[PDB]
Amino acid sequence: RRYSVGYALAPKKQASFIQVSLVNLAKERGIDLIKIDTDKPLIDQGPFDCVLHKMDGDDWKRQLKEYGSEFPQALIIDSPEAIERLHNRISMLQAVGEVEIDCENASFGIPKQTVIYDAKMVSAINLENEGLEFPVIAKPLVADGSAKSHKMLLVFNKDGLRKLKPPIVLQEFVNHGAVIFKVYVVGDYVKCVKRKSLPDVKERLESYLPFSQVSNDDKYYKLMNLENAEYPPLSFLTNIARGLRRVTKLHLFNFDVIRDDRVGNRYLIIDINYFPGYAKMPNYERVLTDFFWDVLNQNDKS
Ligand SMILES: Nc1ncnc2c1ncn2[C@@H]1O[C@H](COP(=O)(O)OP(=O)(O)O)[C@@H](O)[C@H]1O
Ligand SMILES: [Mg+2]
Ligand SMILES: [Mg+2]
Ligand SMILES: [Mg+2]
Repeated sequence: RRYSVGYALAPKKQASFIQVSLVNLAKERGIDLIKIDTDKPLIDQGPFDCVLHKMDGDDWKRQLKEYGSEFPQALIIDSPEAIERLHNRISMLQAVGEVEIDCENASFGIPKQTVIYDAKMVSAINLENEGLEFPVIAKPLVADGSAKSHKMLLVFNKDGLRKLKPPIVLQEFVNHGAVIFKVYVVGDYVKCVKRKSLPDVKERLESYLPFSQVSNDDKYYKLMNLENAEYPPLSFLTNIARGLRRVTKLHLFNFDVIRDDRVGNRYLIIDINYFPGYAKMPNYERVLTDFFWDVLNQNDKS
């Protein structure tokens, strides 16, 4: 009894994750959540049973390695190399190809994509020999959480390629009924929620369309409902989530799923993010508290 969890998170992540309910509920289960001062060497604090973190930069990486060398039995959530795979959008999706699950009901994968590094490479673009076709979507290569990294481009024809801002991933746009399925994972716990997405390109006035996250009224529109969109099968979502947990080596992540409406039963993972916002997930205090108990009780048992 009485495990300690040191946490190193940005101030806005502390405000949303470290709530009173979470602190107090973990404390009665015996989990002591302790704030890491990142302005002081990690190795000079604690020691902690577990280090939970979401910090950028090589020096934090240096400090984790330093810390884990002196306390090789402390659990690190999560491994910095595992987190780091999610920072380049090519390497981000590589784990999907390693997930092996029995599910002949439906297939899964990632959309076709190619990388455009600079201006010269835009000029050399040939979608055809890559098996790409227009409707493509250009995504910044680096997923660093900056505003820039979310600024995206829909390209409808040859012109509009001129609006690419490399380094970019060039990815086929998949008609998916205008709804993403965001799957949240905490260890073996799996929750899914629908969210609005881009409309289908009905195979207009522009050869490109930039869009982001912030993408008023007075212009008439009826907001489409997502009720009638079918969820992917529950068994498939949770088996893929737990396969991904095992391949990425990440305990806390979400991934975005779209259904490829061209086929019926093909699902594509288009995004995987480390340690997303959990504070409005129902019951998140008990789910996160039980997760810490489970992983600390597993690790303490070894
Ligand atoms: N291959 C694709 N086909 C169709 N829509 C896509 C595709 N990739 C991304 N999108 C749309 O763009 C949005 C952002 O893409 P995503 O890869 O999730 O970026 P971010 O990391 O900024 O969330 C998605 O929520 C989805 O609506
Ligand atoms: Mg400090
Ligand atoms: Mg996303
Ligand atoms: Mg993302």
